Amino acid sequence: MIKLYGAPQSAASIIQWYLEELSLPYEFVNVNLKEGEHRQAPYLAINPFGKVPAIADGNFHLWESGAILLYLAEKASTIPADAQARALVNQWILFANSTLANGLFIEAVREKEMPRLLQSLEKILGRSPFILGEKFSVVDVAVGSILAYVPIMLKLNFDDYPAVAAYVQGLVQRPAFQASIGA
Amino acid sequence: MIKLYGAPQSAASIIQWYLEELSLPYEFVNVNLKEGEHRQAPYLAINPFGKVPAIADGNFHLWESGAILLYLAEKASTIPADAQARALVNQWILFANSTLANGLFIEAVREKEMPRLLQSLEKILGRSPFILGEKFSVVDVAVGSILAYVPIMLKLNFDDYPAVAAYVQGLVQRPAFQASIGA
Ligand SMILES: N[C@@H](CCC(=O)N[C@@H](CS)C(=O)NCC(=O)O)C(=O)O
Ligand SMILES: N[C@@H](CCC(=O)N[C@@H](CS)C(=O)NCC(=O)O)C(=O)O
Repeated sequence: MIKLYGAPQSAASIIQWYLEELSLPYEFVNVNLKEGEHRQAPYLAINPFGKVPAIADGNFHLWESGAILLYLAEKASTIPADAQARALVNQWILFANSTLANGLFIEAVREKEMPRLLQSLEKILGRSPFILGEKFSVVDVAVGSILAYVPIMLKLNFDDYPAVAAYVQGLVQRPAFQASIGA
Repeated sequence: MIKLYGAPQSAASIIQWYLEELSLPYEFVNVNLKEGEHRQAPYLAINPFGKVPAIADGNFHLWESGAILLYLAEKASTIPADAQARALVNQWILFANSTLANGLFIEAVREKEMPRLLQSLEKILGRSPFILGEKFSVVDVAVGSILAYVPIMLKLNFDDYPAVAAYVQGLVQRPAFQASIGA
């Protein structure tokens, strides 16, 4: 089965949420970051950059939480997808991991970036229940996790963005979220 | 042909570098950031977050430099046709856009992050000419671009990482790099 390498307060929890949404079994392998287990040869053979999360699926190893989400989304796909459909999912995973995370969590750019990012998402989320439309997808796990860590880590809220706040509340109340990030 | 929306000193030159490597024509469209053209309705209809680069491939619109690089690579038939082969390229594009760019360019984490990132890249680049092995790929455009911007922006060099220095020097001399980022 999928082996997921993680640690507390890492993006491994985001992979755990998507694994809960897909109802896929997996092995959780804790990597002791406090004792530098991630900086030693066995873990460096899984991720040469010494970061969690990572997965092993047989002899296949994969790191970067975003690429793990896209990989799990592809393996669980029923209807074959083309380059454009994968590109729109990849666009949002890249966005969650760079533009969105940086704009919310980098103190020097937050005052400028964060209101703009939330204002743009407010328009999207005010027209559809989820990022890609009516149906929840891996994009909501990627963008939603970054947004949910805003109250958790920044002590900030989404009161000025009612549609963003309702979307984040809805994500937080999903049993798959409560069994993973919410635990 | 692809319409590429860019600006000087943006990641549009990275997309242009890859289009030149693929020998693909493109229509470059400048978005005047200094005059706020990226925050106007026509550009917001291409990228609702008002960032460059973005592409239009007929009626298909796509933003995030990383997703554009992955889409162009898929379209050009340079990645094998399976979820594992795509996940490995995705891993490197996400790494370039998040882990690598943050560790090199964010001052509060550079002291701890940069030597570890460069030491791991040095080991990889000491064993093969390019990140995936013998052949140049979109991974070299994504990772190599970030590395080439280290002297260009931070005034740092790779004197202590010989394989990284030689790799960057080789990338900067490629005709497609000179026709785009080097121009
Ligand atoms: N872009 C990466 C970031 C990974 C990352 O920053 N992981 C941290 C935990 S939050 C880590 O393993 N840090 C250990 C270290 O840098 O020594 C991802 O999304 O997977
Ligand atoms: N993660 C994005 C970053 C894009 C980005 O930050 N673009 C800048 C130019 S370097 C921009 O358009 N900034 C305009 C603004 O922030 O208003 C990507 O790689 O596409």
